[PDB]
Amino acid sequence: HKSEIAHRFNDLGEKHFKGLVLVAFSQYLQQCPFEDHVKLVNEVTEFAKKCAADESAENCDKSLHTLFGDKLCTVATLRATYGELADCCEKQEPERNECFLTHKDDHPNLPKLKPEPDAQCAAFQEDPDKFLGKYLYEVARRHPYFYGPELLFHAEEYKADFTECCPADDKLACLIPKLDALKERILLSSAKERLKCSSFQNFGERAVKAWSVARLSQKFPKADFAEVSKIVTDLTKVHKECCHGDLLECADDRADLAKYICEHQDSISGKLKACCDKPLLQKSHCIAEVKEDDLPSDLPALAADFAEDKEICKHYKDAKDVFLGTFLYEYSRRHPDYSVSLLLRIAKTYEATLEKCCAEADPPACYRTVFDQFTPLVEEPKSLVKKNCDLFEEVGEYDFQNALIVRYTKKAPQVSTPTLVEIGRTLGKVGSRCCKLPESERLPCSENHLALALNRLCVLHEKTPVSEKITKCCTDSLAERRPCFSALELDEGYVPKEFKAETFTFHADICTLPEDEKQIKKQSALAELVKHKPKATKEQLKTVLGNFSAFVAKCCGAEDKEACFAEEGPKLVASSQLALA
Ligand SMILES: C[C@@H]1C[C@H]2[C@@H]3CCC4=CC(=O)C=C[C@]4(C)[C@@]3(F)[C@@H](O)C[C@]2(C)[C@@]1(O)C(=O)CO
Ligand SMILES: CCCCCCCCCCCCCC(=O)O
Repeated sequence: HKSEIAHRFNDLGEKHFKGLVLVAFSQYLQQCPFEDHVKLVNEVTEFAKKCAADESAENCDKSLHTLFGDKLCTVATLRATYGELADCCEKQEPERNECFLTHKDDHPNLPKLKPEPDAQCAAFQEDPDKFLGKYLYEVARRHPYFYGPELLFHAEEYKADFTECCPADDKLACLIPKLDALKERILLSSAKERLKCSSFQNFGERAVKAWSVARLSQKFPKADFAEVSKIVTDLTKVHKECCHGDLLECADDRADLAKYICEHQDSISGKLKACCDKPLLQKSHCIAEVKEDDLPSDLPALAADFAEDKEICKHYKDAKDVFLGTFLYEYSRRHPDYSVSLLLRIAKTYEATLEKCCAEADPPACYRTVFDQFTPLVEEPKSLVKKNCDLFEEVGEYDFQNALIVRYTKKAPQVSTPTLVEIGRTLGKVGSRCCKLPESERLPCSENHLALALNRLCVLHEKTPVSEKITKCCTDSLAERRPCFSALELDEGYVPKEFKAETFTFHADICTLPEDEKQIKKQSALAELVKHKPKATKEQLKTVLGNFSAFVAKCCGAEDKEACFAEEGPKLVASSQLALA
């Protein structure tokens, strides 16, 4: 109470306290060296130990924001590396942290970590605390809004992988599959949390509560409304704190919520038992990623209370938010086969009916057939997910990505090529993950992951706005975000980008790139072909990229690579224009 840092240190323990502060500094200061950050963590850990022993000691009565924010401004390489970030230090709290958070880089362009099993299993023994410590540093700086306590968990997933594989003869065959899967889990985790932080920023905590009521109601249909409301309230406060960089307060409140859920597990979900017999980080993660519980047999029809009841306006008038919260809980728990956006869309439609009906002469007659408005809202995304999986299953991942790059480049040609390539590549991998699932699990998978990919586009677009359409879709409404983007079409009055030959000129440098980086260069060229020829068919673009593809493979196989590229390049560049007419 007297000393907050004393409280956090005592509650969290040294390793996790240090760990979260290393992650904290790594997110705020993303280009600072590892060894520099290690000292800053030690200097804070040092001071926290003094306060826990004697809370009356100087500076111990200050808030963690102040104490952390003060330590950030004493960084010697602050003005040199980060520039404008040093201007924030002149401002006072709470405006100083708000200033720091804006200067977090969502796209830091950092070296793509190669999994080198010979180098790392050896480095795991050379300096182990440096190893697991550096892993936290590297993930944190590439993902400045990554869920702090969730990153500590991934570091222990990292630890366990090396201790299991390094002993074995073939270190590569064991480690690579395990590490490859972890990179996929980290990108998804980063994406999930960024949408929580984005929702706070753009739509406030009411939007974050609504989303969570829907998701946890699906996860815990056995749980009553007062439990879901309690868990949502506590969990919203947790994500608010983490998203504002208060990782220590975030981590402590998260541990309290883990304890609560597990002390009341029988009346929340039968699927939590395994989770609650685990250490804090394993327990917390297991709760967050818990599979949905079996549906209760004893639930009545919704219409009885939400269409038929004659005192619905009375319920609505006195307690607007609570009664809508009640509707979302009841609709969500029955429909785990629905996306969270679809549930929030339905709930927004219900509110809209009551605002208009309780004003009219005969309200009961008005909101009698409110459930008829939902059937078309359900069918639209069902139709979209079918067409995309039908396309994916036919043409496979790479060609599905290319089809989506063309789709989104036409929707927004003003958006930077790297941004368009990223969402096309992301949404293609969603095809791989989601389409191989049963129909009931497929819609939520696709549309939930789509929301994460659209948020990424909105985050990158917010930093550097180019389109008013994209701004409107990104800022209007979170529930209506997917519909808004789905509706986007090629601007009739779009001025084609003028032809630059250098943009479509390849060299021998491409041959030495890893396959992923090789595809990005070709997929970057595809986006540019669309920007130059926006009225070209997807089938014309598929063919021209196939020629570029064949041209690269040929010259990268040639005895004289640079000689091949010099001769063949301009010929293909010239014919490609005529082909896209
Ligand atoms: C869970 C409840 C119910 C929520 C509402 C459910 C219906 C709805 C759907 C939307 O697409 C946008 C806003 C609303 C209309 C809503 F999401 C927000 O207003 C926030 C809300 C009241 C809530 O989140 C609270 O804040 C409760 O106090
Ligand atoms: C509106 C987005 C719907 C689908 C998102 C599913 C993936 C999980 C991300 C969690 C982010 C929650 C968003 C929020 O805080 O409102």
